[PDB]
Amino acid sequence: EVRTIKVFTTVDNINLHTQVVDMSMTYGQQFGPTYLDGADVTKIKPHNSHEGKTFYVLPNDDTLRVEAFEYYHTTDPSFLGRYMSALNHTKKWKYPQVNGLTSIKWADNNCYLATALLTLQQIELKFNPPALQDAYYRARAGEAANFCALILAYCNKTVGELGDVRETMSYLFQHANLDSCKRVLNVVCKTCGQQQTTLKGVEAVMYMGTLSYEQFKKGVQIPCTCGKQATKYLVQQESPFVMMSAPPAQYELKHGTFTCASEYTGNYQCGHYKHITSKETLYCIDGALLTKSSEYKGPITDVFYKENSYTTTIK
Ligand SMILES: O=C(N/N=C/c1ccc[nH]1)c1cc(O)c(O)c(O)c1
Ligand SMILES: [Cl-]
Ligand SMILES: [Zn+2]
Repeated sequence: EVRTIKVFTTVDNINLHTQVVDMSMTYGQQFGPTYLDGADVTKIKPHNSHEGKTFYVLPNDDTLRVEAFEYYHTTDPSFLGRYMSALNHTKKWKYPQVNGLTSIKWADNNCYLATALLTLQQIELKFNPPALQDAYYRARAGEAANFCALILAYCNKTVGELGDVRETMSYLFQHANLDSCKRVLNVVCKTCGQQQTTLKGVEAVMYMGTLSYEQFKKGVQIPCTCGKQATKYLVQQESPFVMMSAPPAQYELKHGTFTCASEYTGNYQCGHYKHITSKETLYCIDGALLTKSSEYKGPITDVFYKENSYTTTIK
């Protein structure tokens, strides 16, 4: 007896492609690598309950290649497999609402993702790939599994791998529309004079070296090619936020002077992030956990600030 069922294949879970599969052969023998809501069914034969269901496959014809690129803005051949592998885990995570924001219950070293997700919900940012647009909308509503799996895939991190928040934000920002963002800096050395530089896009909203936006405006000390220490300060800023990052160090966060921040306790190869948000008071969100305080001091590694347009007064 020959037995078949109808299923649909997809790369973006929107555009469906009708298929007829032989129930005596595995999905892999018929489609190549195949996934059912994240689960790898490549070595599995069709079941009756599969009729009418949607399966992800790899982009193995030109139609799927175009659909995949338009949705994800990547042509990495291993992307869909990494996204599905992550999703099979992230769909089992829990996403509690904590102080009005979608968080993530701790699992699989996902603290860096929780902090990143909580941060995104407090800054003005639009994603460019439809995959991220669609999944971020769902994440804001509380169903963040597909968004978290996409972050992992885009960042080339597997579930359980230790992650860095600054690096993760850099990747997400690279897939965001920051074309309107502009930064002008000036650098003064007593021996070499001045040099002004203009930064755009991701480099216009991120800085590595100090956590304090105010000190960035007053001036920070850096090396120069001659051997002297030069001073760098912010001349002009056009962006809806800025992100200031530094190696973790004890730092005091004062209510009302920042938007949110990331706290890291541990060492290079192992640690834990928490999220601090400045609202009516200071709330510390640690996955599902919530505490509050009027003051905060801790090992801070990233601080986010509101912005619109800033121009210096330094002459
Ligand atoms: O993140 C930064 N660049 N990102 C690059 C990238 C490519 C793909 C993913 N990320 C970055 C670079 C700098 O030179 C900074 O001075 C800085 O603050 C940030
Ligand atoms: Cl978006
Ligand atoms: Zn110099």
